[PDB]
Amino acid sequence: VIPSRGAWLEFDVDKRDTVGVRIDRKRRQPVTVLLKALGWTSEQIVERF
DNA sequence: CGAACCTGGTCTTGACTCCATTGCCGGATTTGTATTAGACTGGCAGGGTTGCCCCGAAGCGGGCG
Repeated sequence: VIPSRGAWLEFDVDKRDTVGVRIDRKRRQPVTVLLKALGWTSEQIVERF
């Protein structure tokens, strides 16, 4: 998700199935980190995904 | 036949000129330092891009005392 004048973010898929959410080129932290960081609960994560 | 001469220099003496060369001296400018009393208290800031390779370091699975 490359913008004009901003920071980057990538949602890869590893050799395993853990979707890596490397933000501003600081690799780790699968998607639930960003989702519950956004305020999403495990119920809504189960519902949409 | 000798003799003046006339003129190359070779050199000196004496007066004159003229400009460096310090030397103060008075002032001009140049450069350095000190001091300003209301109150003020943790940066802006700019980008992330290749490919390939080597190798050294961090961290994690996996057994072991």
